[PDB]
Amino acid sequence: IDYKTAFHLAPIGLVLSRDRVIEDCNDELAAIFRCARADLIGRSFEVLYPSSDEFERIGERISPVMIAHGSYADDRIMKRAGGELFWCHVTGRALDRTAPLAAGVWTFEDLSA
Amino acid sequence: IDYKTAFHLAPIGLVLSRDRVIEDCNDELAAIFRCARADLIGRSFEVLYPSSDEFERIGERISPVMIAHGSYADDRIMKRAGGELFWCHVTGRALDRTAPLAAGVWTFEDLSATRRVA
Ligand code: NA
Ligand code: NA
Repeated sequence: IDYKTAFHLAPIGLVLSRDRVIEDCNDELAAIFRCARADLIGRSFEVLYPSSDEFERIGERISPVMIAHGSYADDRIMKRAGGELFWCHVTGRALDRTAPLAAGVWTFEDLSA
Repeated sequence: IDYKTAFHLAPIGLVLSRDRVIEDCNDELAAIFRCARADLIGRSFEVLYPSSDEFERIGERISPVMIAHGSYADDRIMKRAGGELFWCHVTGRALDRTAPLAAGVWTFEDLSATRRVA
């Protein structure tokens, strides 16, 4: 199993992000959000939140923690395509902690499942 | 970020496994188990369980669930280098569900830290 196959086979949603936009993701991510990978490539994380306000609020919660610690994890309500709300465990590591919401690796796991 | 860097910088422990042996892993995995990556490469998952019996018991629990569903997730107690026992959330996907404990991708996350609710 090479790194590409690992990324795509992974049992959790994985994202390579830059500036809160999904640059690459796996099928597990697509599945959690009830869409296709193609729906998510080049898409702002905003669309996965219950609202734009939530996307803003949680971004402001992420930044200081990521800067201070170099990693981030939380649980939050997120929104599937079609509107269904669900609890989701999310973890993140920024490429540079002082640029917390820039390039990074992000994980998503459905907690209702 | 290429796929190699994603693997190595991931915020959770990642493992590329074959027959319950760790073929590759990231630094987060090493950190969780309080050792070096070099300590884990070519290492049986067995050493990370509280005991051989646990390794065997959990293997038997993984198998039918992985075979039936093509994925696996649980929480269990694992063992750090030095013997400290801790709770760990683990997920796995086998390359072939009918060979559930052969080649696969596995994740590990330490549940010791208080969960942040955003
Ligand atoms: Na980002
Ligand atoms: Na294996």
